[PDB]
Amino acid sequence: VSLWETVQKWREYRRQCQRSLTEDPPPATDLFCNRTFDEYACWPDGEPGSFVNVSCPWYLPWASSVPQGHVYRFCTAEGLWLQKDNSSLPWRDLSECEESSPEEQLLFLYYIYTVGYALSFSALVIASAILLGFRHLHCTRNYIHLNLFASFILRALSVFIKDAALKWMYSTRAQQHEWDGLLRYQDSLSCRLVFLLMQYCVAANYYWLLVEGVYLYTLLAFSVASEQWIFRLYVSIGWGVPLLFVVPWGIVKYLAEDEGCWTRNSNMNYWLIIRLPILFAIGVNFLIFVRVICIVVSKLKANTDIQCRLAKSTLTLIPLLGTHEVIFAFVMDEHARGTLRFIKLFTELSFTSFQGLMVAILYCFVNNEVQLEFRKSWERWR
Ligand SMILES: CCn1cncc1Cn1c(CN2CCC(c3cccc(OCc4ccc(F)cc4F)n3)CC2)nc2ccc(C(=O)O)cc21
Repeated sequence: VSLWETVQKWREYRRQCQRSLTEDPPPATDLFCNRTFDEYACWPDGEPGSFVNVSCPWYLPWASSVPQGHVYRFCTAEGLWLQKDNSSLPWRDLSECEESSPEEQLLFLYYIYTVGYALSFSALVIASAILLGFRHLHCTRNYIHLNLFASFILRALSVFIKDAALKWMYSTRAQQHEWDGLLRYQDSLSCRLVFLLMQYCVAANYYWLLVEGVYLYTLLAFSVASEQWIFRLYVSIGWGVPLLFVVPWGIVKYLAEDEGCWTRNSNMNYWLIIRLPILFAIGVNFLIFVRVICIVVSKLKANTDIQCRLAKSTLTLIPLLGTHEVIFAFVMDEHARGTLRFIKLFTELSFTSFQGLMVAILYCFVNNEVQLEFRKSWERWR
């Protein structure tokens, strides 16, 4: 319950009052004013000499708390409606149907996670720059990791492009009804493609964690890897599978639902075609995590010194897979959208923004080999 539903209800109110002012009863003679709409009340015909203590529109966030809204207008029998004393603009009133920290939460945490994505995009690109050819010791595990990084890269890129092109950060307190372009931006020109893009990227970012888990498995249990054929399969299912079930989602929406950036509702629950396989991939990665922790804790049974050392391993493994995401998927989900959806999803996206940093710093900056690169190349420079 916030300004978002207010914009929506206002759009429906305009939708209705427009057809009303269209097909309202016509009068006989000109001694009665015209019918207009001033972004604040669909002003129909009225007799001069008097105001009309009509209810100020119901779309107001406080209207639900006031049946006694009353906005007036004095159609001058000698002409138009009223203008203020000595002014030239048309006169109105709000005397009675006017109105902590309601939603500042939203903007604060928006900044809180954009800082995090910024850090992650800074770190992962350097991690990748290391592993391109400069280390020049790049096995197939290195190749899979180097290609995993691109997932986080594109995810952060998409989030940034989305927040930018929406330009929503600074209109959050648009008190005055200048909502024309806002709805005019929710037309099928951009919101469509940009949102589909952010969806495809955030899906590929889970499938790549999945294929990474699969490769960690088929190297450890199946014991075989025929040729480069296995990698030709893996990178193929990397950026190919997520594209398989989002373009159908487009086939659904573009011809199925008219104006309105769909924002996950058509009052028929159409939002499964994308999110179901995401939960699928999360489940797969989670099971793989369990099996790998079992394998490791077995192989460690050699030689009270177990757990204390097991932690330094399982903490390294969490960001590698997506084992963090399962908790959010277990707490944030809800069968309905709304402001609660945005708030919860953004808290998720805040605590999630950081695990771009963690992977980069744990799998290219702290192992023995990465440090050994510098430890040996300083010994050639100076
Ligand atoms: C990009 C799709 N999208 C496009 N239009 C909305 C969304 C919803 N949406 C957004 C962007 N949202 C923008 C409104 C913001 C907001 C909150 C409450 C009041 C308010 O008032 C100010 C407000 C009023 C009008 C306006 F034109 C913008 C305005 F900002 N603005 C909140 C963020 N990011 C998303 C990520 C994931 C999902 C998903 O469904 O998975 C949905 C997401």
